[PDB]
Amino acid sequence: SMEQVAMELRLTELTRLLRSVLDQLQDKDPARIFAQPVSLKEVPDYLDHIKHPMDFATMRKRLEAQGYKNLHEFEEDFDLIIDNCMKYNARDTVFYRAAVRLRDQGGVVLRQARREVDSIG
Repeated sequence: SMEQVAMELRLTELTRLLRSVLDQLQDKDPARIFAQPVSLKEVPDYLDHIKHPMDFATMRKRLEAQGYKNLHEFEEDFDLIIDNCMKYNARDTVFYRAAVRLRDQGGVVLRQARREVDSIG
């Protein structure tokens, strides 16, 4: 149907806007601490601690399959990256600190993304 196509064009445009959001959030991680999944070879107990691992490559795979239906879903995944790190790593670590800085800086980008998704629909 024509309606299904219109909906697909909306999903495609959301995906376009989320790709730009993702690139902007990832620029706030210049150390690349969050670029890839935590390695289970290098951190064998990780899944005893963290039940839903997340990272920027895994988000990008979902994004390119148009697997984010709305901004809320994409935000949930970004929040996992941050929150997983702040639980596994202690307050005095470069990892924890990197997550705090990502959250703070990412908030700015997310605030305007939300306005743009509501505004453009």
